[PDB]
Amino acid sequence: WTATSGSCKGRCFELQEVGPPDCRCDNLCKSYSSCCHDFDELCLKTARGWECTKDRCGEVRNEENACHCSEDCLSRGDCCTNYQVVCKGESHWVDDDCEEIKVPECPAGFVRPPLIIFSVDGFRASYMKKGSKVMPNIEKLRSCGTHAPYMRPVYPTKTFPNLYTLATGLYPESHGIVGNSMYDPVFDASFHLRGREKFNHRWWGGQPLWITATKQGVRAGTFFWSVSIPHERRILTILQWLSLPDNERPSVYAFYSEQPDFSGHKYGPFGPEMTNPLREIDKTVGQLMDGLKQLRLHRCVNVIFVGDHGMEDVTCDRTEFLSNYLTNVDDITLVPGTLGRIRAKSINNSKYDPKTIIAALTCKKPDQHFKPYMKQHLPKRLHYANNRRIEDIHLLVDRRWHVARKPLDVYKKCFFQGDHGFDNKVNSMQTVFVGYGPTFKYRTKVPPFENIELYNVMCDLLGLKPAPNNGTHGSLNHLLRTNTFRPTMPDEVSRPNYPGIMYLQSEFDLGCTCDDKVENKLEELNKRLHTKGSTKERHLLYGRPAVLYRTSYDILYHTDFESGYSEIFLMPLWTSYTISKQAEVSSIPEHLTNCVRPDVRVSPGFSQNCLAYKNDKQMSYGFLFPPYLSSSPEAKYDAFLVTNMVPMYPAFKRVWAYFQRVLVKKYASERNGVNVISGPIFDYNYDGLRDTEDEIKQYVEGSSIPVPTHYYSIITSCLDFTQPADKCDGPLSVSSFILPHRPDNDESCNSSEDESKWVEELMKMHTARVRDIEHLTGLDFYRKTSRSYSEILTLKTYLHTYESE
Ligand SMILES: *[C@@H]1O[C@H](CO)[C@@H](O[C@@H]2O[C@H](CO)[C@@H](O[C@@H]3O[C@H](CO[C@H]4O[C@H](CO)[C@@H](O)[C@H](O[C@H]5O[C@H](CO)[C@@H](O)[C@H](O)[C@@H]5O[C@H]5O[C@H](CO)[C@@H](O)[C@H](O)[C@@H]5O)[C@@H]4O)[C@@H](O)[C@H](O[C@H]4O[C@H](CO)[C@@H](O)[C@H](O)[C@@H]4O[C@H]4O[C@H](CO)[C@@H](O)[C@H](O)[C@@H]4O)[C@@H]3O)[C@H](O)[C@H]2NC(C)=O)[C@H](O)[C@H]1NC(C)=O
Ligand SMILES: Cc1nnn(Cc2cc(C(F)(F)F)ccc2CCC(=O)N(C)CCOc2ccc(S(N)(=O)=O)cc2)n1
Ligand SMILES: [Ca+2]
Ligand SMILES: [Ca+2]
Ligand SMILES: [K+]
Ligand code: NA
Ligand SMILES: [Zn+2]
Repeated sequence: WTATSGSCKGRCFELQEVGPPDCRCDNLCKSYSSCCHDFDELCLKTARGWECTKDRCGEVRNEENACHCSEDCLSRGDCCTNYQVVCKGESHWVDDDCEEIKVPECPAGFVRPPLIIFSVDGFRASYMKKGSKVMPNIEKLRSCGTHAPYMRPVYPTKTFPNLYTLATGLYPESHGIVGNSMYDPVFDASFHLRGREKFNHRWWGGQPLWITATKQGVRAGTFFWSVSIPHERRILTILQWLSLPDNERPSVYAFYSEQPDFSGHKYGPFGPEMTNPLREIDKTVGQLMDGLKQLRLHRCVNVIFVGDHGMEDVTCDRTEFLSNYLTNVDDITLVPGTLGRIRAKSINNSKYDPKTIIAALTCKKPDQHFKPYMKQHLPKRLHYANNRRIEDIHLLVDRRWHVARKPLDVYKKCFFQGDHGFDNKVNSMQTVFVGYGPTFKYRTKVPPFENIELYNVMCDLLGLKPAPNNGTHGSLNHLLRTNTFRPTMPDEVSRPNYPGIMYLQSEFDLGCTCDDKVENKLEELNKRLHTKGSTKERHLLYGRPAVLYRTSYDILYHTDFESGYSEIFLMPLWTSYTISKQAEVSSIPEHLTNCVRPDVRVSPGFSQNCLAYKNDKQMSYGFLFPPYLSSSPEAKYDAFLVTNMVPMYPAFKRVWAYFQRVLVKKYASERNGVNVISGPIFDYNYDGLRDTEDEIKQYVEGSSIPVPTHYYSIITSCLDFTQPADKCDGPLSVSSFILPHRPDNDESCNSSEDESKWVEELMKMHTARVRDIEHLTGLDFYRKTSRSYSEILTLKTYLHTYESE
């Protein structure tokens, strides 16, 4: 109930929300159906429109007008935005040459440069170039400020998850807004774009920027705008708030536009109808900037122009229907569209079985345009599993397609030509970032980056301490002139043991065999030196990774590779090796096919055994340092040490062997050598974080050998590929992966073919950031380079996406 009898006189767009039943005058009152009776009259004036004209200049103030052109308007803070242009001979901001903003030029009483976030829904990255001719204000922001060629959204590439990620620095699985539509089984409550349940605070986790600000003494504008408030009024409101007394005036503001998304759904991303929405947005930017210039704030305020996600061509005819795959389609609930999420229609149906649903949706039609996953099997880069609002069964939909339950769902709702939501590496989903102001750099292009990083930067811009988030603070320091955040590397928690030869061969009863009994002071000293670390400089190029948790592990050195061997998990945490451009691939010799050798530096008690693999009919093994890339026949024996062995399902060995035998040499050839760090990952609870020993759900049968959920590799070389990876003077180049350790290749519909036709495609799907691997392992890489730490942080957040431009 609302007592709409109260009044908005002197309260229009008040910043403090009043409580029911008292009536509201804030920028969301329309959305709650709670505005006072005179809100439209007082707060949504439209008379005479939004622009001064020559005949209005110096007029007698009429308080009815939407904006003013009277002499007093500048002191009142309520001129139309083009007042000084029309009435005082000034230029539009867009017509002024850009001039570097080396220091804030702020009026007296300003404690810090304000931040204005100008957010645009559905603004596809390529609009910045494709639309540049009709967007002059935006193009001036872009060219004169700091810009990225694109900014990567979060998955799913929907509006609410992305805007809340921008605001919090959190993945959707952590902030809780995992879709525009959601069911929470604990609450037994549904969230929708339309309706009142979304207003309940229990949905919204983490701490958004406006709360972070307020908690730390920095006043914020209200970020949200009811749809019926025209854009011109949103801009005038912001400019009026900026004219508040010092003690009342906010330091951070947002503008939101529902365009170009609204038209893009109707017309497709490049429909000829899209030019006009782009022009209108540019006009709005121009109003803001002219308005700021009038207030002498255009060289004081930091402006961020940012989007939530892009827009793809999608039409009704490109719809897959689950009714063409499932016998039982009435027994499921589907969240449909550009992603699918499936759960049981009834929790009382004991015949519901996810395994049967997954199998019925797997590789059934030759051109099938979606792929089913249990959520824990989704690419780790999506960070889309650790929330009870995310259904166990997920459908990843191909770009340009939809999934629906039945045909009647699609003609009882054609119309639309655009949509979004797909995998966040898809080029059409990419969006925009421009920063302009005293704190941003001048005429600077920065590489693409993820929207999860911006919360930290916005905090930097306002002098706030960020709440805990998924950004990597410092990785965006290169966007900033000042206010950089200078982190220190984390302290190493566990120091390594460096074992020597401590065990005789006969102390081992592992059930392993090897034909290695064939035998010199020249060369014996030389191999002892290899075991003491004499080649380590060649193979450990960026220092040893640091272990950031308490554990017991050994550094093991070899001619061709170095490893950090966990006594607790009975395998390496990491294995590091360098392959030059000139390296040769060789075979596993016949006489070594089933060779596994005890490691006399490591106790039988802290070793794997071959008998467990013999007895586990489902599980085989592979090697972290590949025997195919040994430097010599004698060095190859090291690759068959029990301390280099890891548990691998036969189906996965197909993938791993092809990576090791073919792809590593290919990358070394293409990149002028590579350094490879490979290892296991354990994430049985799919939280993106390293499992403890007591979280492990599967072991090699009858043993204490844990089974990894994933295998990673980090592949590093010189950005300047004219220098070899082992003699690189400058910036680095990286690509990495986190491959799911699955007992089948059902993910890959073409896996019956030669690995040349499917393995690399699998690997591209499971591309990762070094930072993702850090979270999953508790390791900290690149500790010893010649590079700036912030540069290394940028490198750790890089994602190799495999998309063209
Ligand atoms: C991305 O960045 C984020 C932010 O840094 C990372 O998320 C953090 O990860 C930590 C570990 O997973 C986690 O720490 C836990 O906090 C628990 C207290 O949590 C509440 O308070 C905080 C602070 O205000 C708040 O932020 C939390 O918010 C979550 O929950 C609400 C719902 O109430 C949601 O609205 C909100 O969206 C958010 O949900 C998300 O996180 C939760 C987990 O907290 C998930 O379950 C959701 O799916 C969703 O992803 C909370 O309101 C604290 O109780 C935990 O302590 C247990 O574990 C420690 C281990 O040190 C153990 O010693 C303790 O004994 C304790 O165990 C006991 O409880 C167990 C479970 O009931 C039980 O099994 C035991 O037997 C014990 O009784 C823990 O410290 C931190 O909360 C989140 N924060 C956020 C914002 O998500 C994220 O990891 C990063 N991602 C990556 C990939 O790097
Ligand atoms: C989602 C989301 N997450 N964070 N924001 C705010 C925001 C952030 C940012 C960021 F700076 F981060 F880029 C920019 C702009 C906004 C405002 C968006 C807005 O104005 N829209 C989308 C129309 C009304 O939307 C409502 C949504 C919920 C309620 S609620 N909570 O009352 O149910 C009301 C209105 N929106
Ligand atoms: Ca959107
Ligand atoms: Ca985990
Ligand atoms: K076996
Ligand atoms: Na297959
Ligand atoms: Zn949309």
